[PDB]
Amino acid sequence: PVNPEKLLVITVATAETEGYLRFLRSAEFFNYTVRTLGLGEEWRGGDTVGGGQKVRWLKKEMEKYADREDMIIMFVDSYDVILAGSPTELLKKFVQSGSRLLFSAESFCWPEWGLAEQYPEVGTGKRFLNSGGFIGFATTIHQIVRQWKYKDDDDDQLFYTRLYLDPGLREKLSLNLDHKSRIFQNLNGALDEVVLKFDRNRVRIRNVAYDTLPIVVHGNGPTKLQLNYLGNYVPNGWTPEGGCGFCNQDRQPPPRVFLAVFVEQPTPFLPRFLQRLLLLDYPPDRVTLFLHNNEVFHEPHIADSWPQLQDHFSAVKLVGPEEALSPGEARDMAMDLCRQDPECEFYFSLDADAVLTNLQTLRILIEENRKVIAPMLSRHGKLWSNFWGALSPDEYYARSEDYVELVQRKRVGVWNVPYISQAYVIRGDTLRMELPQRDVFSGSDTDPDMAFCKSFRDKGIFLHLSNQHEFGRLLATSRYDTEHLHPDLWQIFDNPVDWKEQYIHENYSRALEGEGIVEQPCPDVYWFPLLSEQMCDELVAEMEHYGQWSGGRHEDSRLAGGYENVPTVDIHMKQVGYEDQWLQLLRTYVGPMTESLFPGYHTKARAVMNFVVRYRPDEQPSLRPHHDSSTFTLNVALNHKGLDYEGGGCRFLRYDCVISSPRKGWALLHPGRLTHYHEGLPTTWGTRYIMVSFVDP
Amino acid sequence: PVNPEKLLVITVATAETEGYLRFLRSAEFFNYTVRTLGLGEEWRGGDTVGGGQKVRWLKKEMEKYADREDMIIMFVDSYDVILAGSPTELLKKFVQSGSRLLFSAESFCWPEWGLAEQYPEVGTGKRFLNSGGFIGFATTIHQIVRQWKYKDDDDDQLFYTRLYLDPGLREKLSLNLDHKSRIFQNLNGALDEVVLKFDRNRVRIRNVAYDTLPIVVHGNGPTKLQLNYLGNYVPNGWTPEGGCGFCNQDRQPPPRVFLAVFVEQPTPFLPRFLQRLLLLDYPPDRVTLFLHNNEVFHEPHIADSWPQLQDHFSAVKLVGPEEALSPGEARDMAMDLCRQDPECEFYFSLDADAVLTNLQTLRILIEENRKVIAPMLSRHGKLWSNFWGALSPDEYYARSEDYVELVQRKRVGVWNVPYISQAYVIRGDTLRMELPQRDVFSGSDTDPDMAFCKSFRDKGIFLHLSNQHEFGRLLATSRYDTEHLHPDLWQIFDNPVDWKEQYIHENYSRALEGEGIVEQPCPDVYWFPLLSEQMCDELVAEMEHYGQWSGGRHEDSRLAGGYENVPTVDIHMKQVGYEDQWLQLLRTYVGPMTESLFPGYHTKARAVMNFVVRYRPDEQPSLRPHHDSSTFTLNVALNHKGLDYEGGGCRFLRYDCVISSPRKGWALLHPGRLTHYHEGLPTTWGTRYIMVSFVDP
Ligand SMILES: O=C(O)[C@H]1O[C@H](OP(=O)(O)OP(=O)(O)OC[C@H]2O[C@@H](n3ccc(=O)[nH]c3=O)[C@H](O)[C@@H]2O)[C@H](O)[C@@H](O)[C@@H]1O
Ligand SMILES: O=C(O)[C@H]1O[C@H](OP(=O)(O)OP(=O)(O)OC[C@H]2O[C@@H](n3ccc(=O)[nH]c3=O)[C@H](O)[C@@H]2O)[C@H](O)[C@@H](O)[C@@H]1O
Ligand SMILES: *[C@@H]1O[C@H](CO)[C@@H](O[C@@H]2O[C@H](CO)[C@@H](O)[C@H](O)[C@H]2NC(C)=O)[C@H](O)[C@H]1NC(C)=O
Ligand SMILES: *[C@@H]1O[C@H](CO)[C@@H](O[C@@H]2O[C@H](CO)[C@@H](O)[C@H](O)[C@H]2NC(C)=O)[C@H](O)[C@H]1NC(C)=O
Ligand SMILES: *[C@@H]1O[C@H](CO)[C@@H](O)[C@H](O)[C@H]1NC(C)=O
Ligand SMILES: *[C@@H]1O[C@H](CO)[C@@H](O)[C@H](O)[C@H]1NC(C)=O
Ligand SMILES: O=C(O)CCC(=O)C(=O)O
Ligand SMILES: O=C(O)CCC(=O)C(=O)O
Ligand SMILES: [Fe+2]
Ligand SMILES: [Fe+2]
Ligand SMILES: [Fe+2]
Ligand SMILES: [Fe+2]
Ligand SMILES: [Mn+2]
Ligand SMILES: [Mn+2]
Repeated sequence: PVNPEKLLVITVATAETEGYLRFLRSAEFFNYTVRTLGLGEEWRGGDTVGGGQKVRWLKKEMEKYADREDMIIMFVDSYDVILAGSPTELLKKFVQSGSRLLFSAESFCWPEWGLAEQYPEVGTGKRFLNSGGFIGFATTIHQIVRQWKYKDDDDDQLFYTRLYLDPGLREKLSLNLDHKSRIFQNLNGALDEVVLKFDRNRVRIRNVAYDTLPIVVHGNGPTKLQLNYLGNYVPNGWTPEGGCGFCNQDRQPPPRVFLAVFVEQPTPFLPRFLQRLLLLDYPPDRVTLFLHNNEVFHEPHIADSWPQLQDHFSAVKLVGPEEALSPGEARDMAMDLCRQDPECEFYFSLDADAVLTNLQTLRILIEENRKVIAPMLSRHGKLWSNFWGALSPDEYYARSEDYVELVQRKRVGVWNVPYISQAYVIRGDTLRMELPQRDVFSGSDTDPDMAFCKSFRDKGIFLHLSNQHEFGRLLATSRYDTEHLHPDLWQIFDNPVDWKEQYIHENYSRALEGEGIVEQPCPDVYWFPLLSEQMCDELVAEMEHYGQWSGGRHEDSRLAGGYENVPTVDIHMKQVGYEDQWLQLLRTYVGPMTESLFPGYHTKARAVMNFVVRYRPDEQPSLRPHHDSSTFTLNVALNHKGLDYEGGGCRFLRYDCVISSPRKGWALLHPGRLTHYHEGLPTTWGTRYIMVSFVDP
Repeated sequence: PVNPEKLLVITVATAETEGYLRFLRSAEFFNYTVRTLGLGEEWRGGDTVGGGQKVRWLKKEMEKYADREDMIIMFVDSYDVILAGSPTELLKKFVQSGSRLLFSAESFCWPEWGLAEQYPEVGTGKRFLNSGGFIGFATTIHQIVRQWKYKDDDDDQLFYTRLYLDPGLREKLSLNLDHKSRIFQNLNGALDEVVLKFDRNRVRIRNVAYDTLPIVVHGNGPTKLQLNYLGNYVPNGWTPEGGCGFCNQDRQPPPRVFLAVFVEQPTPFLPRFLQRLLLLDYPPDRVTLFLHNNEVFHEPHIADSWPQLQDHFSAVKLVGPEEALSPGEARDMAMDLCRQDPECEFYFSLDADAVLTNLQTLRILIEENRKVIAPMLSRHGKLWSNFWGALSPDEYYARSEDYVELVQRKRVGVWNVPYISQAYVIRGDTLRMELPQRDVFSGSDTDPDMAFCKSFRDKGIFLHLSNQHEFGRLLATSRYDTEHLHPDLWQIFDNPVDWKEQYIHENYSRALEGEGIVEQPCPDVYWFPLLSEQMCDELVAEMEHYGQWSGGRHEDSRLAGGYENVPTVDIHMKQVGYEDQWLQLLRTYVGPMTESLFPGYHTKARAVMNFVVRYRPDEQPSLRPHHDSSTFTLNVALNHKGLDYEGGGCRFLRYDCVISSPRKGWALLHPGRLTHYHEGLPTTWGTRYIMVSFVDP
């Protein structure tokens, strides 16, 4: 057994990039000893073929070990390598190979492809050398690297390849290749061969082609993204029993922050979004607000909330549609405002379609101490989120092996992902020292959101995505219909969660769960809060905006004294185009309320007659006794008694019972036939509005 | 002015028949003085041409007045004559004629038709002599009748005709004819010329051909029936202000009576008829009962009631179908039983289709002191009655000028009519002394009821019909369906009044009119008496007689917990063929009850689901919670709790209210949808029956 203390891992790194730090963490996890060559100096090794500087530094380092037969040295890259197994296991596998210097093997011959015939034949394994990782005795390695006498821009790979292809040297020093990836696993050309092998508190990779458990995972060539993926788990990235291994899990001045808000398309519930900005649990005197609105549709919305935002934050800036900025130039300008302000410690980009339910998001993200991190936001009950887990070869969306697991929060942690959007927090120093260019989001025909992620990947920055907590959701903005007086009224299908929070009474849900909010003012007439004040005001407004009320000749489905049809001044939902929306409200909220209050009854909230009635002393103030063409009737007040009108009660003749004082939010549920002959009392002043549905006719 | 004391009216009469008495009443009304020739002796004047005995008696009477120029004598028939005007008016018209002996005129020449050319020409009046009525001076009349020297069977008319046709005698004695019916009105040949002229307290006839008001109405020849008609009014028969002038209007042992009951066809509600016989307000020890039943269908009905009838009356006799009697032979035998029993003072015939609502009928009729009298009975709300007012020439039904007035009781009194049926009271002495033949109803191919009336008309007996009171009604027996276990159950259409009295609860009507019989045991569940005990027992019985109850696979229109269809063991009205009948009950009795209890609601009692449920511990004892496919539900108990079954209540879950003890007559009205989730509690012993209708589905 070779003493693990005789093993030394040597690697090259000119800076402490996240990839290098990721490498060290994996090495520290297995208690490896690591010598890092070239931390101070800068990389003259080029971009293409190169890395000759690697050999020069190694040749110098080796001279102090030139006679150490007792020393085993392993050389590996650091930016694109993670370790997966112990020094003890690594040394056992090395001795098993009977080699004195074992290079990693790969599927391709590079750079000179024609040398492929000088290589020995290998039945089913990888055939060619890869200088990304080799291991051998110090004496043997010294005899190899000693022969370096070339430029820093020359090909380190070709240097080793030429030595290995020397048949006499190959067998005199007994050099070998790890054909079946027992120790070194190069990913390029082998993606379909590699899968994660999980354990309780550590994760490995398994090669299913050769049924081996490699030690060194090298994401060489165009496999940086796959290595990022594997590196979220291997070795202690994320474990079934330990969870994430580098994030917070369990949560005196906070840093100054530049908050940038982007309205790049017509967005539902923007007033609610702007209102929510005042509620983020981050001291606003430490926040600077930049808001780009591109939509003339939203100029009134922004204008209404701007005085509150200016009072709230320490500094504010609006760039409206009159400036003719594209999304790419707007996001460039916002990010560059933080870059050029040394007091900007963090940059927080937030799009209008991002709904943050966790007011602590900025804190949580800032405390995770990453260069770039984004909270995971999902469309309600669907898989689409604000991140991608994988990329198609030509940089389109692809589903990663673990995407659904992350979106469904079956695995939670902070993940290295190739694409993030809609919300993210960027270290200010990173903008200053690593991405100093202005053209982050633009300068190409590429989409701005993709150009942003590409810009950071090209610099080797990690794009982190936290689903460690519930952060929020994403609004559906696809086909938002803007041609209404109040478009958010028509949003009950696309954004039902947000639609409920805005338009359903706040105490509806607790009234549905009992708690004694529902009342029964008259026998079998139930009274419950249904619509919020905003819904009523907006619904009345949309009716008056149509403005074509009924009158003479109007026929309603009421029954009074045989055939003397009883009319109302009203507008039917069908006329204003809101029928399908109202039926959906009936299905979702009135049905279950009815089935709770009338145990035994079942309904699917069928309604042919849905309409808003107007009562005025000047036209039709009252509604004479009658029955309804309905199994039950929904009677929703839409404005305040006293403030808006006087009188106008609802009277149930057979019970000598009167709803004298209706409530603006509240609905009456009463039977429509046989027992509940009712009349609407006269409206003596003002205007009275109610919403009526003859359901289950 | 001729002194009315010088006027003497002479007539002939061998007996005091009703027609002669009718004549005298009219004469006494105008204070005429009347000499009646030949009361003691018998009529040798024949049947054909005759009446010579009339002249012989007049010739003798005249000899004492042969020289009385101061005396005016009028000779008229008596059996077929009524007087219509005063002696004073009669004498004024006689003197106006300038005649010394004025004969009545008529349209026909009789007997010798060929003499028609010897008569003078008359422009528009009647041309020929009629010996039924003449008036003249006693001296002139004496000179005419003095010449009689012929047989008692010779033609009185030809004797006068021959004298009148003597041109010398005609103008020497100045004989004349009442061409234009100023005094004498002969009806034969002039029916269309004669109408009634009404006054406040007397009635006349007017001749519309000559616009005259005749004094003497002579129903000569085949006009006896028209004279009977006119004689009901003229002169004080019936008046607009005085009413009838010979009947009672205002009502120690009563006479012994033979009561004869006839069941000659299958008759509805015969058990009720037989029961009613015990209730006639006439002391039963004075009544003898004869009952002819021709229907084997009614033998059980007769048998059930016979012990009560035998105990009730002083003597009873049944002649059943085993005797093979026709209606004519049965009615002959019954009437002949009274004829041959001198203790039978009155004969009362009553058919099974005659319903006597006035228990005092026998008394009322007996106190009217007629030879034959019948109470007026009508089919409910129709014109058909138990009498005819007129006859077609070949003796079929015809509508008299005043028929509808009588049936509608616009004129009330005791009327001389040509045809009566179904109920009548006959003086026993009339059967003995005037109709002693056995063959009253039979002996011809004529219908028995017509042969009976013909038999009395041929003897000059009057058939009287009293509508002075409400007496009763006539059952519709036309197409009585006998092929049921209880045929009277299917009689709700033909005999709705009698059907209600038998099958609707006795207190239904008073519950409909308020009075606080209706109850409301649970909220909006109304409880009222609907069906009588007999209806329930007969309805259950008809169901079990069908005997094919539902079970597995049976599907009912109930709603419970979505789609888990709730069955009952039941029979639908459609299966036993009683649907149309039950819907009629719903329309007539459940509809108005529902509209009274739910003010505002209107219904026409539509019901697709009508069925009787059976509950037993051995098959289906209960009915789980559910709603009904109905606007409201009718739940009628059909038998007694305790006596017939145990347990089995009706429970309304949302109200925590239980109908623990239903009532056999009574119905529950409750809403079928939304509010009244109900379950039928288990039946622990016996059998429980209910009747259910899902009305207005
Ligand atoms: O850039 C290169 O020199 C190599 O990039 C690729 O091979 P790959 O394994 O994907 O390259 P990296 O692993 O990403 O970089 C080589 C090593 O040089 C070090 N390095 C690189 C870049 C740098 O700025 N500073 C620095 O220290 C890192 O240890 C890095 O791992 C090509 O296959 C080689 O032709 C080329 O020699
Ligand atoms: O039976 C008749 O002797 C007459 O009947 C008919 O004429 P009509 O006026 O209809 O006869 P009636 O008026 O019904 O009878 C003639 C009178 O004789 C008297 N009479 C008749 C029948 C009788 O039984 N007893 C009796 O006194 C009555 O006063 C009776 O009015 C015929 O036209 C005559 O041919 C016939 O002379
Ligand atoms: C929802 O329910 C809450 C609690 O029942 C209501 O809260 C109260 O509002 C009234 C008047 O607005 C105050 O007098 C109470 O002091 C409040 N109580 C609490 C605990 O806040 C609330 O008003 C209801 N929502 C609506 C829209 O009516
Ligand atoms: C119809 O109503 C009458 C009066 O309300 C009921 O008469 C009574 O019957 C009960 C028991 O049968 C007796 O205790 C009372 O003394 C009766 N009162 C009178 C005034 O007769 C009668 O029972 C009802 N009809 C039915 C079928 O129930
Ligand atoms: C690493 O070394 C420390 C002692 O320095 C030891 O406590 C720890 O268990 C080692 N970990 C592994 C994974 O060998
Ligand atoms: C008939 O005579 C009596 C007197 O005897 C007289 O009182 C009555 O008014 C008279 N009636 C008529 C109708 O002339
Ligand atoms: O409460 C009212 O004003 C009458 C409403 C009503 O009953 C109806 O819309 O038919
Ligand atoms: O009262 C009962 O027995 C249940 C009757 C009922 O509800 C039904 O027939 O549907
Ligand atoms: Fe309407
Ligand atoms: Fe209504
Ligand atoms: Fe049924
Ligand atoms: Fe039911
Ligand atoms: Mn590498
Ligand atoms: Mn006559």
